[PDB]
Amino acid sequence: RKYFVAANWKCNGTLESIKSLTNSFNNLDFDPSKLDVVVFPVSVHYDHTRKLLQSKFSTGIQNVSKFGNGSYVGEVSAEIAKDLNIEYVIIGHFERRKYFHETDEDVREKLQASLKNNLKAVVCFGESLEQREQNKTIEVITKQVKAFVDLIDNFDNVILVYEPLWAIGTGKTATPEQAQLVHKEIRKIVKDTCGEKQANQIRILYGGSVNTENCSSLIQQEDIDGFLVGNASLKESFVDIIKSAM
Amino acid sequence: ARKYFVAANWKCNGTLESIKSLTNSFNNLDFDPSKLDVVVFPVSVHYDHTRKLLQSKFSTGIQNVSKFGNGSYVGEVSAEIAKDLNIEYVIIGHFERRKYFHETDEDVREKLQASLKNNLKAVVCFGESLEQREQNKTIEVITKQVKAFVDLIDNFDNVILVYEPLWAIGTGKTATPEQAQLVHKEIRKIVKDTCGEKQANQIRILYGGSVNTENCSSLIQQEDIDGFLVGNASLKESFVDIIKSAM
Ligand SMILES: [Ca+2]
Ligand code: NA
Ligand code: NA
Repeated sequence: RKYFVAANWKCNGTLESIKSLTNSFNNLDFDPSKLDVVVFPVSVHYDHTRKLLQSKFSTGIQNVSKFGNGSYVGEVSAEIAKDLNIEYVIIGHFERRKYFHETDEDVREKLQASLKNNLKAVVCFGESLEQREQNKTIEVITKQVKAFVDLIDNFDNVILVYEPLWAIGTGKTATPEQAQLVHKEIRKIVKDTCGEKQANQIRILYGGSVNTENCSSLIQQEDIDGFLVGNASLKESFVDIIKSAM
Repeated sequence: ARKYFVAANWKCNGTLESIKSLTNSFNNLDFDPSKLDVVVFPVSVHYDHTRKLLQSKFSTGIQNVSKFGNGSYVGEVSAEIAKDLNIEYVIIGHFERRKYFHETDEDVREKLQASLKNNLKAVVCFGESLEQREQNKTIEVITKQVKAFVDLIDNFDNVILVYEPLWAIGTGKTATPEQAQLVHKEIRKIVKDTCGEKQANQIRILYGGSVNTENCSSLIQQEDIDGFLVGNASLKESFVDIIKSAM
């Protein structure tokens, strides 16, 4: 299996800052047959960003509709994405769950729509501080993974992300050991549900706070296969995070 | 007189090929954009493709905007980002967002505030249900919806209202132009009562119920109907006939 490092730009960017960033990213010589690197711009920046990135980079969108084509103002169907050859989607990011009411039922339906339309999916989950303090880390992640995991067909084409919500905006910091222990448990869930071969094929990314300070200690953990990176991916120095995985 | 305003709301429809074909048909209509506003609202990921293919006489916008600014809001498009892209218009409050995506009056207010702060023009939708109409509560519903945001309007050319007769959308019922006009007049009165007569007389109020080539003339001729936010009919080449009704 390949390392997978993803830039989640969230709701950030200008036309000119993207020109500069993409140029910086293009200057990194890496081997895309070894390493998957994926950039997730804002929807209205996707075309702009794709045209600026060399083919060694994959691209995707940050969210996708559970509905197909039709009378759904504001939504981008998986069918539309397919017609544009958008390669990846993010599903279940904690911000969609938090601010926009996204449920486990929505995650499932979105994954089903995406795979049906040959989109590859980066699917996010993870537990809160209150949950982790009640020793519910495994309970919660098990429940969240089992909402969708039976849909996975090609285990190269769904990528899991662990988001330690307990260490996001709480004042707590996840250690690499603590991230590793969770990732090993995620892998065990996949092994038990889908198989040994499948569990050894699937990528499980760390999607907590990732930056130039901590990327090395995380990426070298046995069951951490890369990152879904937030604000550090809006920087030229994101190339060093890519390097950590090379 | 108010400048008329004809908008294509493509909702979640389109392919690269369908958009080529449709935009080419639209471009075949000669009109003067200094006298008539004609706006297309493609899916976000189709905006660059559409904007490139449409001549400059057509304005363009997006079908939704975030209430948050730039930052850690996965999946959203901020008004700042739209401004940097020169996106001219946003749709806010479309009943499908209110129905399927839980958008509230507070969200509508906050989106409009963000949009105006970022020099976007806003097409803002509201309207009552079949039960509300049957219970003779149209005016009270619409009053509440408009007053959720109307005081934010900072320029009565740059915010455009849309009356969506939800009682005549997916219910089996068909609104008459007389019924639409009666509501439009009451909407304008709401604006007059809250913002002043001059401002009420400036604002475009569009009809956002079922519009097609056959009913458009009878609607747009009504005194307080200043144009349309068009659904399915805007996915057809014959949308140009709807534009011509406003010419
Ligand atoms: Ca290495
Ligand atoms: Na590793
Ligand atoms: Na009129």
